[PDB]
Amino acid sequence: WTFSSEEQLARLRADANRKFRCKAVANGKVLPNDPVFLEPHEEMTLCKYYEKRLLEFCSVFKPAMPRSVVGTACMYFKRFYLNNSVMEYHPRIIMLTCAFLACKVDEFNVSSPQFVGNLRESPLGQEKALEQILEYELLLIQQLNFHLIVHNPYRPFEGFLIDLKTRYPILENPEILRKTADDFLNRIALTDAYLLYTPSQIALTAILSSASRAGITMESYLSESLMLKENRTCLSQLLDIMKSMRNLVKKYEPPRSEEVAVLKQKLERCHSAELA
Amino acid sequence: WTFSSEEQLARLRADANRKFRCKAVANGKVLPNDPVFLEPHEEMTLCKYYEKRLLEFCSVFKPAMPRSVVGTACMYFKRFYLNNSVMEYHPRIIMLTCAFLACKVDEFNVSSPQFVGNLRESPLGQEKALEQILEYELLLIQQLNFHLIVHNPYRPFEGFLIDLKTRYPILENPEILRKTADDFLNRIALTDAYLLYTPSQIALTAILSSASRAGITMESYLSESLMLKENRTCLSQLLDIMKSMRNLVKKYEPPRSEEVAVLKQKLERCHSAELA
Repeated sequence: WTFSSEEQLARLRADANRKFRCKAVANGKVLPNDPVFLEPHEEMTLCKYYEKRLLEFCSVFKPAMPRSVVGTACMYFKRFYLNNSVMEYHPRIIMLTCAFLACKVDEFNVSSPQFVGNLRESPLGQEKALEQILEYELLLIQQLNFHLIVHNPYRPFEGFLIDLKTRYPILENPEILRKTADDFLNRIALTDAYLLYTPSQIALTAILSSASRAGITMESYLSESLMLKENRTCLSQLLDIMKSMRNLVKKYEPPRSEEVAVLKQKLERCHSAELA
Repeated sequence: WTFSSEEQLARLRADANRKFRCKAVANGKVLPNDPVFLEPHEEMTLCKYYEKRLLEFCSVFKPAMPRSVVGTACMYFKRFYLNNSVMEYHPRIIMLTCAFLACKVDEFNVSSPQFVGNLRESPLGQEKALEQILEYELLLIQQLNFHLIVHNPYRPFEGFLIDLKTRYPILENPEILRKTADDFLNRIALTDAYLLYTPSQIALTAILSSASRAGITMESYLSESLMLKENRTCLSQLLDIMKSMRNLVKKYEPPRSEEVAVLKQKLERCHSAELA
C-alpha cells in the first residue's frame, strides 16, 4: 500500500537489515559486521531479481493466472521485505509463498498440488516446495499485518481504456494502446510505485504515457476524466505524479547478471553460518 | 473467547447450519431440506467427536506437545464451527489444520513434515494430509478473524497450585491435586466453558472442585486469593460460575458410539451430493 516517500521505504528496509545483523552478532555467531552479511543495497538487488523471477513463474503458470493474482503476489513480496531481511527468510520461498497466498486470497481456483506442479522439478522437489510454503504461510500473513486486501491498476486501467475509446472513437483501436500500456505497467510494477501511488493514478500513467509514446495526445482528456481522472484533485499533483512515476521507471536498474550469482552465493553463506 | 451465553453459541451454529442449507438448495442441488443435511444437533456430535479425536492426536504427538498448543488448537476448532457447517468444511481436516496453526502461532518448534508424521498412514497419505492443511490454513485464519491469540487455563492453574501449597503447606503434596484437577480440566475443555468463561476462573474451578472431590476444603482460600482469586470481584459471581461450569461438565454427553458412524456416513453424503 501507498507510503509517504521512497526514503521512508529505504529506512524500513534498513531497519530490517540492521535488526538482523545485531541479532546476528547476538550469539557471537558472527564477527560484529563480518563479510557474511548483505548490505540493504545487496538485499534489494536479490529482491528485484526474485520478483522478476516471480513474474516469469506467474506467466507460464497453468491454469492461466489472472493479472490481479500476479499483482497481488508482487505486493505481498514487496511489503514483506520492507520489514524482513533476506538473510532471515529466503526469497525463493517467500516469493512462492506470496504467489500461493495470492491465489488463495483472490479465490483463483488452483490447488496447491496444481500450484506446485508448475515448478520445474521432480515430484518430491515439488512436494518439498509445498511443505516450505506451509511453513511460511502464517508468517507471510503475519508480516502483512493480516491485511491481505490489495488493489491493482488492472481495474482502473480498463476503466480509462473504456473512457478513451469512447470519447475518441478514432482510438476505438486502442487495443494497440493496451499492449504498450501493458508493457509500461509491468515496468512500473518492478518499481516502488506500487507502495507509493494509487493503482488508479498508476493505470492512468500507463495509458497516457503509452499513447504519448505512440505520438498521440488528447489535449483535453484530463480536462475531462474517468472517476476524477481517478487521481489527485489538483491537476498539478496528477501531473507531477505521472512525471515522478515515469521517473521511477527511468532510474530503475535491473538485477545485475553477475552480482546476483555472487549475492545468491553470499545469501547461502548466511543460510549456513547457522543463523548468521 | 468468552461469549455472553450458551444460547448465543447455539444460535451462531444454527445460523451456520441454516446458511449452508439455503445456499445448498441454491442450485437445485438438493431437495429443499432433504434427508442429506445434518441438524445443528448432528453437527455438534461430530464436532465433539472430532475434538475428542484431536486430543488423542495431540497426546501421542512426537515431539511432546505443550498443554497450551493442544488447548489453542481446541479453541480454533470450536470457534471455527461457531460460524461454519461441518457439511462445508470437514472436521478431520479442520482439526488437523487447527493443530498445525496452533503449533505455529505458539512457536512450538515442529515442522510440517514432523507434524504430519504422527498420522497413521503411508508416506503419501501423510503428504496428502499436508497438502490439505495448506489448502485450509488461510481459511481457518480468516474464520478466526485474524485473532489467533488464545489464553489458556494452564498458566492460571499453576498459579493457584503455587498459591495453595504456599498458604497450606500440608498441601505441599498438591501434586495429587494436579492430576485430579487435570482430569477435571480435560473434561471441562470438552464443554463450551472455553468460549464462556475466563481461563482463570476456569483453572480455579479445576483446583477447587478437585481438592473438594478429594475431601479437602480451604474454608478461607477465597477470603484470600491469587490475583483477585483470578476471577469475579463479587465472590458470589465467582461461586455460581464455578457452579455453572461444574454443571456444564455434568450435563456433557459424549459423542455416541453409533450415531457418530451414521453421522460420519451422512457427512460424506454431502461431500458427494456435490456441494449439497
